[PDB]
Amino acid sequence: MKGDTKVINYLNKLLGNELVAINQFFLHARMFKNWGLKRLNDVEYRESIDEMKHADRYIERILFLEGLPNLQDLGKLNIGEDVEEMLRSDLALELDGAKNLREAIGYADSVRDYVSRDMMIEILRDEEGHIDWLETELDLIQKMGLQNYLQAQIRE
Amino acid sequence: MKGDTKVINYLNKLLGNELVAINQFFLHARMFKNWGLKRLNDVEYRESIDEMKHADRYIERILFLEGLPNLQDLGKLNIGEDVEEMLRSDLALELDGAKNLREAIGYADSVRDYVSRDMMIEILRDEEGHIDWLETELDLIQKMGLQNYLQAQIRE
Ligand SMILES: [Zn+2]
Ligand SMILES: [Zn+2]
Ligand SMILES: [Zn+2]
Ligand SMILES: [Zn+2]
Ligand SMILES: [Zn+2]
Ligand SMILES: [Zn+2]
Ligand SMILES: [Zn+2]
Ligand SMILES: [Zn+2]
Repeated sequence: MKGDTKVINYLNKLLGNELVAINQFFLHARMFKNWGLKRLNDVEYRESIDEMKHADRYIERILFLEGLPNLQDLGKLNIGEDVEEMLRSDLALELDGAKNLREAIGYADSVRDYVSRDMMIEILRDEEGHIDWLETELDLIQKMGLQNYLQAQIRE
Repeated sequence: MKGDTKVINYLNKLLGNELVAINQFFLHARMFKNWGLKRLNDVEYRESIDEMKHADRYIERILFLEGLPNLQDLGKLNIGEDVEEMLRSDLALELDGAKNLREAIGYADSVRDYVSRDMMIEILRDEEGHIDWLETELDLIQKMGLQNYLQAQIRE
């Protein structure tokens, strides 16, 4: 069906967020693996699967709405140079992405695009879990200090 | 070992090219699948595996050289609105990426970073194959006209 123009615009924006997140995951996972940080690597990998699914859903919805994927400028990634900077950068991305997603959800709801709204609601639930994980690891880094946090990742 | 600063810079640039290409593949493959274009979908998917491997190699080399992945601004993708525009956009990316890669190969060679040079030489061989495919499909589109080309993709 021909979708709402502004919904399709939101979906394109959100798809670009997902792609940026995937890009940043691709680098982080490998950095963590190189440092021996198995648990951080594994969480990054699992969350990347989620983000790919999100991106899949966006493209399918855009195409079903007779729109075409068309990305905004995705910008410069802030990769980070140490584990705290990396996770803090992820948190920044994830908080902005959740803000965008709430805006889109409200808008889709307001114009009776309930299928788009419901899709986005599911994605947001996943993103809130990503945020919770990040915030929790960053709180540990503050409590323990980064070096002590890194040393606690080392497996018996 | 501590690598050459400018080599690491090149590797970062080339990694960003790979990420852009992967992003564009993620969209194109799904567009093609939605249009029923099985053979184009399949080639895009196979080439995306190559690009991911390339990106893997770059990150590993940067890390082995004691550098850190650090991406340039990757910009706005030109997705295209029809199959010719999509493949032409891919060709543009791939030609620029090959130009960058020859520059880096020459530089790495010149400063005796032969391991980096040899890695890039392998990647370039793959990229030249991507270029050949694109150019060949685009020549068919010119010869046949886009619509007749699209109709010839439809399976008996
Ligand atoms: Zn990360
Ligand atoms: Zn996501
Ligand atoms: Zn997320
Ligand atoms: Zn701190
Ligand atoms: Zn393509
Ligand atoms: Zn490549
Ligand atoms: Zn390529
Ligand atoms: Zn033409």
